[PDB]
Amino acid sequence: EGTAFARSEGASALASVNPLKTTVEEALSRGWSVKSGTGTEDATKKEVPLGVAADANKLGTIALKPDPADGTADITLTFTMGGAGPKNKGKIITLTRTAADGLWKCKSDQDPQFIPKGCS
Repeated sequence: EGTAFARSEGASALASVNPLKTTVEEALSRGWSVKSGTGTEDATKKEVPLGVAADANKLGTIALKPDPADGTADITLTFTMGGAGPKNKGKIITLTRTAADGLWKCKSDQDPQFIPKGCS
């Protein structure tokens, strides 16, 4: 049947993007923007790279939008599960930081029985 396994893939995806929230929050608290890349923060543009490669987790890809993001618009960290097994192939976990409140919400478009703890 494989329900726990499909939830575990969602949890893996979530576990790749969740640590990026702190790096987003810290950058924005300083008035720096956040961008994709795996170098270090660049004071010329005041851009902090997220520090992970798009392909860091072989279940799929990680993407930041907008890129660069300055906190004056909604920010998404997505995990697109292009490398997952049959239940989850093509499914997407999105963390959205809404600019109006500065708070994060998780959503998943997985078939609902496979949505992991800590997303909805």
